[PDB]
Amino acid sequence: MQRGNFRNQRKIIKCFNCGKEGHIAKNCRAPRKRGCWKCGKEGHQMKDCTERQAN
Ligand SMILES: [Zn+2]
Ligand SMILES: [Zn+2]
Repeated sequence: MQRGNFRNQRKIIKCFNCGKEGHIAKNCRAPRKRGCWKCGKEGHQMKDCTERQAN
């Protein structure tokens, strides 16, 4: 029964850049796999890393 008011199919569920799904490649800060580099561990992140110093 006719056709129109739609067509743009695509379905872009596969990033061109990283390959991984969920985002488009325009918005690809594809993961750089390192937890805390500042020490080396991957328990924590530099934005948190002061080792520890209480309140
Ligand atoms: Zn990507
Ligand atoms: Zn650290």
